[PDB]
Amino acid sequence: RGSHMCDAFVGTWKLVSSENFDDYMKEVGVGFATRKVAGMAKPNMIISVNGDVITIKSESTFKNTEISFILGQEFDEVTADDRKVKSTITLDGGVLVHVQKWDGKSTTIKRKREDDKLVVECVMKGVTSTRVYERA
Ligand SMILES: Cc1n[nH]c(C)c1-c1c(-c2cccc(OC(C)C)c2)n(CCC(=O)O)c2ccc(C3CC3)cc12
Repeated sequence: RGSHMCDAFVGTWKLVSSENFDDYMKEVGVGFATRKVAGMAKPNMIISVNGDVITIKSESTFKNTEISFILGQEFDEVTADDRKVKSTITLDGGVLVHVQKWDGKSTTIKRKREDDKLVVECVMKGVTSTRVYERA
């Protein structure tokens, strides 16, 4: 019950830049209207740890959601775009790797600290979106 290295992710984060998000979304299969409304949002992301359980929440004009999970242990997740997926989050040397699977597809969201930023890379097949957060 002392420090985690994940206690580098802990806190409150605000989105400060987005690249290629619409394309990432299209590749995922997100509908037009949802893409438009989601891409406008400037969420905060709140990350906390309590023993082995990591919680990530979004505070967003698009959708307020939360996930709680244990590294390496699969869980059910209903995404903001209303996909029902099976997810697993692991820590691969400093990077939090979030894999979502549904209908024989998958997408990977990687989150890592760089300088004072938390960089989120969303990947679907060959399309990558980079979403950059700073401390709130
Ligand atoms: C849950 C939510 N509310 N408002 C936004 C924006 C989102 C959203 C998040 C997000 C942002 C902050 C925290 C967060 O936490 C959850 C893991 C609880 C998710 N991600 C993850 C990648 C990112 O940080 O933008 C998304 C990836 C794709 C999509 C589009 C609909 C398909 C939306 C999001």
